[PDB]
Amino acid sequence: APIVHGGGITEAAARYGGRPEDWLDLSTGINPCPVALPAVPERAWHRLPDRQTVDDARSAAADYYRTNGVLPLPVPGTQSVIQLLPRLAPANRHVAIFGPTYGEYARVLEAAGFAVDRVADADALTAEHGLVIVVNPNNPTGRALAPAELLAIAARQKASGGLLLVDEAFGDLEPQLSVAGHASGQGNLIVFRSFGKFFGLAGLRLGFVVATEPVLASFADWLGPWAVSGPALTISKALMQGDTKAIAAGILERRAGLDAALDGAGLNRIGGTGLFVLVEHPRAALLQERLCEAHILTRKFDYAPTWLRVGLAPDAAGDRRLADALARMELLE
Amino acid sequence: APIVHGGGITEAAARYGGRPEDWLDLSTGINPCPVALPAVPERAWHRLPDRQTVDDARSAAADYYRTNGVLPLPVPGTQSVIQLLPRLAPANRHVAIFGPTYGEYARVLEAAGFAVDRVADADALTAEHGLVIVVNPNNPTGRALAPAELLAIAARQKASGGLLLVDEAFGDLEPQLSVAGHASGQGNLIVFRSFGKFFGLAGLRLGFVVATEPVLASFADWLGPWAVSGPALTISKALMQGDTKAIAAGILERRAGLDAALDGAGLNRIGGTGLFVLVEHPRAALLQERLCEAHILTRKFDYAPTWLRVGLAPDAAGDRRLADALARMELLE
Ligand SMILES: Cc1ncc(COP(=O)(O)O)c(CNC[C@@H](C)OP(=O)(O)O)c1O
Ligand SMILES: Cc1ncc(COP(=O)(O)O)c(CNC[C@@H](C)OP(=O)(O)O)c1O
Ligand SMILES: [Cl-]
Ligand SMILES: [Cl-]
Ligand SMILES: [Cl-]
Ligand SMILES: [Cl-]
Ligand SMILES: [Cl-]
Ligand SMILES: [Cl-]
Ligand code: NA
Repeated sequence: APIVHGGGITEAAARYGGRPEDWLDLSTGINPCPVALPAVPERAWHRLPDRQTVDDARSAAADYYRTNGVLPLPVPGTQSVIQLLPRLAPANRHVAIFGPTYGEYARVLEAAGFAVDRVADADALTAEHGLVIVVNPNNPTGRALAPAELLAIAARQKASGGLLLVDEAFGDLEPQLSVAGHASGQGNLIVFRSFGKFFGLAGLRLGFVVATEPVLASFADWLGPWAVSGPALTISKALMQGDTKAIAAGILERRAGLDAALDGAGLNRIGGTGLFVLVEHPRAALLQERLCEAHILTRKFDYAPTWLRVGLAPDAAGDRRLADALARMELLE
Repeated sequence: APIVHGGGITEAAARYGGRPEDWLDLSTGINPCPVALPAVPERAWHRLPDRQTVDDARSAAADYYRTNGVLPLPVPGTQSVIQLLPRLAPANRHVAIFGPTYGEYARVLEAAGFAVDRVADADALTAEHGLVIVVNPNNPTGRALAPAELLAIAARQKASGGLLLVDEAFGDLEPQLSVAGHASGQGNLIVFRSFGKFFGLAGLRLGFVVATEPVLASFADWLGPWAVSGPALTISKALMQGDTKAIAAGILERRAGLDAALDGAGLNRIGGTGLFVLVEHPRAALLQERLCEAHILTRKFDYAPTWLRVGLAPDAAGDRRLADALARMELLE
């Protein structure tokens, strides 16, 4: 069975009742206040995506991610290039994953016959690891390695022909943590960027890969022609060239609202990012179920029974709705 | 180097001059008159695509393709599941492709180490062929096998555990040719459907797979979560439930316009579908180049130097623009 990711409002409503639009979905890390849609000309809807449409999105992404001249490859969601890591990871070597983290990396790689080593820090890394994977900042804990630590990991693995993959899906709010500007100088470094979370348009399937040209050419060939939609490439070019400072500011305001609601309910926050909070509670799974009975979806983890990941609400009313559900919740037994 | 597919207006304009919007693109088989966009609610843009959004598109596609109860799997363009045929095609067996045809099948499968046999009819098919691929009606010749011939091919290959793939990307105009209703009864039959060509929204990346549940479950796992965008699934549900009779009627009117322009220019039409024409001319490659100098893009083929595939123009003015370019063209030497 596939991983039960956040966002499962359809399945939650079927089990707990209510209309999907009446649920408060706090089970993802998506910006709850989507940016206004830019114009998408009819040409972008009608035609197979043109090289010019691709190139403009790549140029905007290079400026936006500060890639020091590397033109990022647009991909139809970073999930699509996660599915392709078996073709890149050095054959007959282990993969080390800084965890616990987003589950698709281990799922995809183990399904392809790779041996996956769960690690918590760099001192566990060896020459047996053909690929090292860091989600930075981490999903779901928010742990952030400094760029210098990431580059030291890369340099150490490079000696044995190992690669370092840094998934910066949740890194837009802290661009000073990014190593997306180091692809050419490091040589063995790959960076995934995700478009949906920060901009709040996760209905679009769009990410970007920053890497050396031989690696980008490989991903491009594996994905095949017309991999990313015309509308997605049009929208990302416009939004990345707009005022992203105001996007970050709005997110931090909603994060302050979530902090106040969770702290005021007596919950213990142990980590997170601008876009979600990790709560630790001895009955986290029962909290998740009781919140579902209030038609509020949050994210629980089968590997961490005391963990609850709570995303941002869209406004102060939603903050208050969360707080009231916690305050009026029935016995946790 | 990747195949030079039709649609390369960016590259054509850079070589031959002109602004891309001033070119007449007759190098694809896309409906030149895109349907009006249905409403796409903000929810569909904002959220990761929900199971309910997927299921509604699958139900609409089952009705639209007349799949006899099979719910088609939405995929982000049929190119995405072509890239995945190596995982489905029986290992250590040959693949037979009815050709000459769309080039990505042989490109993908040979890159994966499969032996590909080009065939022209069923009498060349043997038990050595683990997979047989028919594009029906064919791109670029328009050749159409009858459903009974396709099912006879399927039944014959089934005896040796062989599969039959029918790509009906260009089949919407002739639904009576489709075998999309035979997945359950045939058992070894897979059908690809493409959304962009008939509806004229090729900026969206959307197709559908009709097959038995074990095969659909395999494709779904290989593609991973959230493979198809929210907007694409919203738009296809609405358009498939609308008046598609009027879409077909408009296409045939533009096809009549193209026929008149090509016949009146003295060109020999040797095949096609409602959405494109195959012309045979002893200097086809030079015709393509001269049309480019008039900023009209058509499709030539490196394997067939006397073939020229011409797509529909958007209106009668474009028909006349094509005719005038042929009439005023300089020496073909
Ligand atoms: C770290 C990370 N990397 C990549 C992706 C893929 O995003 P995209 O394909 O849109 O670029 C996700 C999505 N994570 C989505 C989230 C709902 O899943 P969980 O509840 O399992 O954490 C992610 O969390
Ligand atoms: C027969 C066939 N099957 C599948 C596809 C893929 O379409 P989609 O991914 O949108 O479902 C195409 C696209 N063919 C597009 C065309 C421009 O390519 P050529 O000039 O090489 O024929 C096709 O012609
Ligand atoms: Cl109810
Ligand atoms: Cl998320
Ligand atoms: Cl830069
Ligand atoms: Cl010019
Ligand atoms: Cl086409
Ligand atoms: Cl039916
Ligand atoms: Na889209």
